Amino acid sequence: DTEKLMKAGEIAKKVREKAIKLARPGMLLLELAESIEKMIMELGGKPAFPVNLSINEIAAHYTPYKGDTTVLKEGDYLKIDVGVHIDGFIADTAVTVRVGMEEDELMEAAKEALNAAISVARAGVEIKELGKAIENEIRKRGFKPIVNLSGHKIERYKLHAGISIPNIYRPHDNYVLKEGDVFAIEPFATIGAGQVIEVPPTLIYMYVRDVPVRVAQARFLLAKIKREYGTLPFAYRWLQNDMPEGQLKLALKTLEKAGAIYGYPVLKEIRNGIVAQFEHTIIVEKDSVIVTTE
Ligand SMILES: [Co+2]
Ligand SMILES: [Co+2]
Repeated sequence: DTEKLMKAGEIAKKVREKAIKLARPGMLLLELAESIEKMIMELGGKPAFPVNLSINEIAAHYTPYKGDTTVLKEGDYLKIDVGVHIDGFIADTAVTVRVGMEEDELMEAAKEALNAAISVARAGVEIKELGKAIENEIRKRGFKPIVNLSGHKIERYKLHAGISIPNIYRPHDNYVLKEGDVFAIEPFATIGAGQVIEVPPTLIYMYVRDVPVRVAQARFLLAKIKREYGTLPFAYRWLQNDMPEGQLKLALKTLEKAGAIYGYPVLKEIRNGIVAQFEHTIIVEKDSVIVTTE
């Protein structure tokens, strides 16, 4: 279904743009996310996942927690990733911002990557064409694409769904773009290496599997998890009050170990090189594409 998808787009769109506006030095991340997640629900959206406010060397998979006194300092490169869905049709967008400052050529690189990528996409294109297009844009400005962190196919209630949209030309990325395919195209660019690493904390999670749990407490959480969130990612923070202190963190850890949920840790540039990201969701047509998030 297109329109549902398109609506998701429209909202992701505005919500993003508003997030840009709020993003000044001193602004509390926690607050920001909360504003952003609200404005979604306001417009008749629900999140596809918590807003990912990632700063600098941090590349993805940061979304704050209650007591997260992270505030933006001027000159910080802020990645904003915003998820919205409408009966499970997803729009997924992301923009880098350098706080209280103008567009940097790091930012330019990622941005033009996306555009270039959109440009060459049509039904019947081989994925690598978009790879090359992005590789090209970033290297050519003296910069390094992040190679293990890219776009991805999208489906109904499926944020990542088979096929990645790489930021490098590789010769056996041959998936031929079907007409109707939905896809996030995220280029990341960097001054460091082009390679990211898992580091704690682990702040986003996902229901993966109905498995049985020994401990009463965790089992009831898994119910509230499936109920309020299903197959979509959800922040730590959305669950916070419901329990005592580290009683939640633990309960979450018990569930990981059991195989019921997965924990998305925080991705950081291998060499703390600063990182840029722009993503649009798109949909394929014979001879062009719909850009759900402009
Ligand atoms: Co995303
Ligand atoms: Co994404």
